[PDB]
Amino acid sequence: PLHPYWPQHLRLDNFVPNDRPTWHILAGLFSVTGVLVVTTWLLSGRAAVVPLGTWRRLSLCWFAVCGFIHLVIEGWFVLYYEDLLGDQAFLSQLWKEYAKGDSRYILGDNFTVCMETITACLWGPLSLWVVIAFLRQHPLRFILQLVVSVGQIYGDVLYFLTEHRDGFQHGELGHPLYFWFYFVFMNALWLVLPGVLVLDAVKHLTHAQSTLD
Amino acid sequence: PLHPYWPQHLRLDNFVPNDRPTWHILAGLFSVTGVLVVTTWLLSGRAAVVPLGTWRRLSLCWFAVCGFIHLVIEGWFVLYYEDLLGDQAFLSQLWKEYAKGDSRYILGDNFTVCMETITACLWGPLSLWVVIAFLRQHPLRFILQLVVSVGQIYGDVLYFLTEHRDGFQHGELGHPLYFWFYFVFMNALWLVLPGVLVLDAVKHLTHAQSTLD
Ligand SMILES: CN1C(=O)N(c2ccc(C(F)(F)F)cc2)C(=O)C12CCN(CC1CCOCC1)CC2
Ligand SMILES: CN1C(=O)N(c2ccc(C(F)(F)F)cc2)C(=O)C12CCN(CC1CCOCC1)CC2
Repeated sequence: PLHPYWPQHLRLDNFVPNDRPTWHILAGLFSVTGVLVVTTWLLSGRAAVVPLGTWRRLSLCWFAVCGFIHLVIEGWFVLYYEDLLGDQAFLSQLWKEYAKGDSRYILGDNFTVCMETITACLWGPLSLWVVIAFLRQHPLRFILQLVVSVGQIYGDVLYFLTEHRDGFQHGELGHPLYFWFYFVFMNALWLVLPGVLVLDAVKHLTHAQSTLD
Repeated sequence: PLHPYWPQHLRLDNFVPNDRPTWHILAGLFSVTGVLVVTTWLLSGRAAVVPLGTWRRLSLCWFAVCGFIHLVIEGWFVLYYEDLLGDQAFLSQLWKEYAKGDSRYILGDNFTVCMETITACLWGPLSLWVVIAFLRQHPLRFILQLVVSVGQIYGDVLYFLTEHRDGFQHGELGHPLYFWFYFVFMNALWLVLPGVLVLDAVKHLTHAQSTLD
């Protein structure tokens, strides 16, 4: 009615629609991610102590991206979820757009705020320590890769179950953009890749423990 | 009024007070924990491939205790939280007693049910695998100790934050038994010991990675 979010009966007063077009936000976000991924490729080649494999340099790109997303994008929510509706700022309009796939991000849901606080505070800084560790070949490098990836999967599984328990009321089911892209896909990225990185860290640490015997 | 839980205005109909005295439940639980800890001490001494240190055998006692609690006690909640009020089974009277420090366990809270579901399904069976692994000196033994310990702390931190965000409405503040013992202490056990076990697993795995170089 006055707003696009779900369920439709919510009385979300103080809401003001996005001032910018939606493509400035998604074009702008794509650039900063692009700059980061390419420069991570440059920084991996130059500043590494040993020649990293191609899939290893890509792995540092993933951790560099996650570090920025948790620290800056999700950090903004944890600070300003109280006044996110009706705010004219780049990150505020990103969340107003994203929250159409899950209205819990505008309502300041108790679980969502607490989960995001841990993600922004821990897995942001630790994602940067994984990147630094692999360049210098520090012994903690595979242990940190495990601790961050396990921490992300646990938060992501709780995210999907708690919504399923409510019955997906915070977003129209089966919608192409708001459901299958915003809710299913980009949340499932932190469910599948990280699972591949858990299997990798286990393999190298299992061999590390076997050689010590 | 008709019930002892908080906040006092809740209309918790279909509630029937505990049929047994409270001390049968606490005495009964103490015994099974006692039997488990002592037999873990016996099983550690006999069936270990190498002579374990004293603190290592105690560590297997902790994991054996955790495995039983998650699988059997918290498994019961995940199955029967729908009709926990008014039930007469032994474990139902345990939760009716425990839920006086946090009424979310009788209300079937969305976060609590989903957190407990993961606690019972994964962190119970993994706790048993830590115990088996250390007896046989399998290379995964310290990796599982790290994996098991990390998410228990993650679940515990989320448990305490979400209650703080609500303002501790689900239990009277400052009460000696219901607050400081049920809510603060026994939940803080999974906050502090597991943190000591994380530092232990890191210490042995950091050395494992250093020797492989
Ligand atoms: C609001 N978001 C957001 O805009 N992107 C996003 C989308 C596209 C790009 C790209 F391609 F342009 F670069 C970059 C970032 C996200 O990933 C989230 C939504 C999903 N969450 C994942 C959390 C992880 C912890 O568990 C809970 C779920 C993070 C923030
Ligand atoms: C209902 N409970 C319960 O009765 N005991 C309990 C109390 C005394 C004994 C003892 F001493 F007699 F042996 C044994 C067990 C618990 O520990 C919990 C309450 C605390 N939770 C901890 C979870 C962990 C995951 O994060 C969230 C918190 C587990 C169940």
